[PDB]
Amino acid sequence: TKAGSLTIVGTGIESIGQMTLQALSYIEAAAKVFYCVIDPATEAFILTKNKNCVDLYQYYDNGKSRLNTYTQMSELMVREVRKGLDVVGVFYGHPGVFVNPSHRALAIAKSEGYRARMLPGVSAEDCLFADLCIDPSNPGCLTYEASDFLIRDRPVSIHSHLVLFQVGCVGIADFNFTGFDNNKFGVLVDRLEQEYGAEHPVVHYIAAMMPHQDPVTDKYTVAQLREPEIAKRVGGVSTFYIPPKARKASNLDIIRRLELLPAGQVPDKKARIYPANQWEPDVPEVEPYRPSDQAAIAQLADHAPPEQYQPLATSKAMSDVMTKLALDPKALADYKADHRAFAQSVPDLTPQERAALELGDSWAIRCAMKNMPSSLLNGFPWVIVEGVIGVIG
Amino acid sequence: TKAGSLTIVGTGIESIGQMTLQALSYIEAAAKVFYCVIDPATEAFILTKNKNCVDLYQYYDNGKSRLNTYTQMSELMVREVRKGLDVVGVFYGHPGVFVNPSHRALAIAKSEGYRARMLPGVSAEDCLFADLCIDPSNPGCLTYEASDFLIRDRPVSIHSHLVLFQVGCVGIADFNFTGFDNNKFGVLVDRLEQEYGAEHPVVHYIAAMMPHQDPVTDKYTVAQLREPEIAKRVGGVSTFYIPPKARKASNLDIIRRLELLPAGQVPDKKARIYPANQWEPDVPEVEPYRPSDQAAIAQLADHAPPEQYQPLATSKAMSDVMTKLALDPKALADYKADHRAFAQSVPDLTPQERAALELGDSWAIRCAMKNMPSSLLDPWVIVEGVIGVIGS
Ligand SMILES: Nc1ncnc2c1ncn2[C@@H]1O[C@H](CSCC[C@H](N)C(=O)O)[C@@H](O)[C@H]1O
Ligand SMILES: Nc1ncnc2c1ncn2[C@@H]1O[C@H](CSCC[C@H](N)C(=O)O)[C@@H](O)[C@H]1O
Repeated sequence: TKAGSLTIVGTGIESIGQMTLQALSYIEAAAKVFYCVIDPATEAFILTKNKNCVDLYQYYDNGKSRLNTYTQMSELMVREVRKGLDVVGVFYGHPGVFVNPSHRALAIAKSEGYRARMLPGVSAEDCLFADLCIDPSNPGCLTYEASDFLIRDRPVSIHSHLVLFQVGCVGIADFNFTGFDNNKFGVLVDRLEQEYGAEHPVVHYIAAMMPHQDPVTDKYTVAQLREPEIAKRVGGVSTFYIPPKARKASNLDIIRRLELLPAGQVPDKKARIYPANQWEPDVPEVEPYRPSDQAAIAQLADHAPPEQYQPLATSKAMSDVMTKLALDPKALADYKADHRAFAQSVPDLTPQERAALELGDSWAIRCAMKNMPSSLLNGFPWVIVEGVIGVIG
Repeated sequence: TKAGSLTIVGTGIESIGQMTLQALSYIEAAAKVFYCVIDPATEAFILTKNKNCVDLYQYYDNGKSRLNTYTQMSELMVREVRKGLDVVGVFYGHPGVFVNPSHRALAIAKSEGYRARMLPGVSAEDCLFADLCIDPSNPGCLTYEASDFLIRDRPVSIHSHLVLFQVGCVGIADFNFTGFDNNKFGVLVDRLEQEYGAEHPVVHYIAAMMPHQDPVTDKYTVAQLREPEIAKRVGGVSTFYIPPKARKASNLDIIRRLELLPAGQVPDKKARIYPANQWEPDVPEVEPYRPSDQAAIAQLADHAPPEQYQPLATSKAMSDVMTKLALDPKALADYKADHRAFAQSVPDLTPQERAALELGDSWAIRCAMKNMPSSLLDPWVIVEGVIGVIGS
């Protein structure tokens, strides 16, 4: 009902390319854009997309409490919302991951009755999984802010992934344009030594911020983080990844209750699905082509789509409108305001395509765009299986 | 050196719009595209961008081990890599987050000496943070596969976020086109009851997969997950978010070693930065405009950029080439092959812009594109988070 909206979007980490299509489309549609980005190529890119941009980075200052900066950044965005403008806030990475002012501005906007939405983006942790070739699923992931990790004595699991953000500003509440003397870094290393031992690997991770750069994926021992030459390499964009030290055994009660029953058949806790985490100390070599793998590959020769497989069967007109709804926020708002009026003005839709848009139901749109076989009559693509379940079945 | 490459990219969760610009650019540049997506609008979008696409979803079947499907998906991609083609694999969300065949195909390609890269994408957990309006930083985040959670008895922290994926197929190794009777769901609820109590909230989260849909953000008690009508709502795209039950106290030793020293000034462990996590039980209302907030806002009237602030000062030619390097993988490969030849063929660059590209160094490119004031010269600095005890 109320005039004025706040949409907060991300740029991702790597310059320009890690922005989502929808983030770009909201930046272009905005009446005003407020941005806080790392790299000048992303900044320049944003300014080519909207004529009314404000750099939020100017509200940092030497010795200025970051909390005061964040209150100011939030208020600049919400002031424009209250004047009835469609406002877009733009932050580095995912705009909600280790970001104070986005959450603050969205909560204020929401509480005063304005439309308020955060669109997800690619985080430094998303980059970490991709560059270190690890899956948070295998074997679970603990993610902490490094100072919070220490002050609140957050628990570590030696059996799961550990990721630490803001390791380059331990205990630091303020800002400095030339970066920080991270003098309390030794307090973090002491905790890592207690939890994992002095010989356990820590990966210094820096995602490439420009398209031509390589990531930093430097493995050090906990002990090596005490060498002054190495400690000095940790900066404001540094993240730590600590791999598991050991593998956790199966709970026989759960094995029974999940009927993975022939107990002898459950893989040894040391048995891995290819590939193994290469960062783990004493990483055993895992066979990519076991007899089960070779037999599955042998079946490819005679493979045909199962009877229940639903081939795409759509039209340019339907693909075009579904693309427009994703990439044109004004078209989306019009559609959400009046499904029927919008659907009836789309040129070249089949009667089924028109009907499907009029309803808006997932099922109607899926039947309109996929041939549903008689054999078949939500989505079900699971692309991971836990090893003990997989190897048994 | 070797002909043939594997790039694995994501589509994000919400149809089309949550694909990154670089994922799209690799899908367009590929010799062959293998995709596994949820929604037909994303599938149709991909097929308009490349003429040589294969749907990997056809390798699932009723009663067929998902592990066998994943071996087949991986091998289809690596076979094309081995024949010297630039292959792009496309998976929904982040292609490395709860995805077996991406990691497998990349490891095989890498081990046989081919170029192999995963590009990050927007995960269901990225969507969860955005839609539930929570920050994994406040107060830390534990992320598990629901079956792994149970079988390996993974630890919970009652003080931090808990996220559980694949809650709709507990203990299930196979596939069914019509979905599953999630009959072992009650085993997960038993564990959540032990760890948090029967009254503690669990958020049933489903990200909107189409641009017009609303997310499902339904809060239930652990006990309510036992009602058959509610348990039945949990499906293949369901994720659980379990909020913290309590707030963790500060370690006085670390307070001393980090010189947050005037101990009386450290906020009560109950004190929160606005806003509070709305999903927490007994969430105390937090004042958005404290006297400190009002004083910071009062300072906006007389605000000027600090002297050390670096205004953007670039050219169309330089912004164009930096955009081309991000959005044109063939232009990027050419640049990476020969900085100098590439830099010297870019039209309309200033001598500084040309020199900066020739070197490739971050600093050279930053000076070329930003006015660095004398005050600054006498590292990338962008910290958008501060925890409560430090900040106050
Ligand atoms: N290029 C990079 N490589 C690795 N970690 C990075 C990074 N840039 C930022 N980070 C991490 O993020 C912290 C800043 S908090 C801002 C995070 C951003 N919203 C995101 O989605 O990731 C840094 O201290 C570091 O831990
Ligand atoms: N629309 C959606 N909303 C919430 N969770 C979802 C989802 N789609 C998938 N998921 C989660 O992802 C699991 C499949 S595993 C694949 C995850 C995907 N690679 C990603 O990046 O998120 C599901 O069981 C569920 O836990």
